[PDB]
Amino acid sequence: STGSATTTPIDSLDDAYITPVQIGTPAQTLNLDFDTGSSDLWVFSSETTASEVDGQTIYTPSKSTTAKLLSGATWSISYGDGSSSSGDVYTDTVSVGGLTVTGQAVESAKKVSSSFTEDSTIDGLLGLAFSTLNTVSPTQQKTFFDNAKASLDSPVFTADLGYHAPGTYNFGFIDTTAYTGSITYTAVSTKQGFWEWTSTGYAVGSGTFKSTSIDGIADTGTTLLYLPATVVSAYWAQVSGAKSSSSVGGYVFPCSATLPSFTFGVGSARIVIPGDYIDFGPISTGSSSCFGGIQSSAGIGINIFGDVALKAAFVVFNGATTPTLGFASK
Ligand SMILES: Cc1ccccc1CC(N)=O
Ligand code: NA
Repeated sequence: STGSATTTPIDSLDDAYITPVQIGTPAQTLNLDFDTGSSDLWVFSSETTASEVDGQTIYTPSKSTTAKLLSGATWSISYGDGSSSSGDVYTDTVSVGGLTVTGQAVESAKKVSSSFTEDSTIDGLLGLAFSTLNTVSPTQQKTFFDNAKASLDSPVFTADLGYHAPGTYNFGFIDTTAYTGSITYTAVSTKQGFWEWTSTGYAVGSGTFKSTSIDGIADTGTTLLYLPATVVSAYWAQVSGAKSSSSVGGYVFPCSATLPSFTFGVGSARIVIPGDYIDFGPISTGSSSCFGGIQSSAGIGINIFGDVALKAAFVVFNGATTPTLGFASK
């Protein structure tokens, strides 16, 4: 089997991407944030505290003939940005892009933090990291990918995110029309439950490539590129008037600037992030200070190849017995 779904920016900055997901019978379509940095499929629901819902579409398990309470199971998650949700668990039929899983754990939110409530465009998350991170207790549950894997034509999914445009998530096949050149595969460590890999180095603009190992995660649910402070300083040093602002919470630059590209290594291959991808616009409405898309990881504990980086590539998440990542230009 295979599946193929379009993923769409939630706003003009590509702050996140939503993908329609069918849950239940008859189908209830919710727009979920596909997140390769977490492992819970959770949704706004008929159980979510009413004051914490503001425009989301909700899953109502009582309207699904295939929903079953997973008796005694609870979940609770906290994300890198300080956001959180928790609740109880149903099993139900879940379909993405024509690929169906029966008996998928659907984590129904009873509580969500303010950041979720304030985003009407995101009805929940679909985690695509390793199932060892799933938070369901007392019986840990599998991701949609892990449940689909044995049925897929190939045990893979691919992320092809757009710059200010829709893109695609495919399951079970590699669309050879979706990228240019060849795919370079690189080793993955699953020790922390992430798609963790080692970049071979970087370049700023037309500058020389610096060969250096940068260990980080491929995380579709993180907007920006978070790298070591040395790398980030070297990038922003090439932008007149850029500075790190403690008041704003990262590097800002004059909105009059033209940003250089950023290149990262994948083995002997190179992925180029155009400068425009690194512009996240005014820090507040009407400001002439703009927020940068490359930020320091120093206060995180891990480097994160988030959407800024991933949207510059066709990315293969190879879930074979020994997982690997693949990157191609596009
Ligand atoms: C949308 C999302 C994804 C991962 C973590 C947290 C969020 C909420 C946010 N807007 O900061
Ligand atoms: Na921000």
